[PDB]
Amino acid sequence: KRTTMRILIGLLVQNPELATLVPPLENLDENKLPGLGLFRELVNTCLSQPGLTTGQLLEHYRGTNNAATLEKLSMWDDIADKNIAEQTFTDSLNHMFDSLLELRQEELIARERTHGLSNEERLELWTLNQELAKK
Repeated sequence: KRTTMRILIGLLVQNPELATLVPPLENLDENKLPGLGLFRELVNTCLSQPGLTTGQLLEHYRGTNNAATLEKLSMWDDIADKNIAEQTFTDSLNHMFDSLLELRQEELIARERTHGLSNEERLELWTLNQELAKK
């Protein structure tokens, strides 16, 4: 499989302190990722509950319509770590960002061959291509 909103969420579930390691989502938003809202809510809620834990998370969502999804991520043996969790969080986050920058790149070039994006937007692409040339 791919990253998907599963690694970012399931890692945050198993490690709610990763909520302090996540950015303010400026280049992401809930618009560019149709489902990041679940991750963003979870982080936002973790930041709203200082001292929340892996197990206490389910108790904070006890009996919620979303608890079933959170149960799936909690019982998620597909990771089950805490050291690899942080590394995979950064790598996953990088993958999400990479993909959004890839999408943005294609959006920009799709607006060059017709609309004509600005000289700056056409240059932004060069810089972005250099960032993508070396992960």
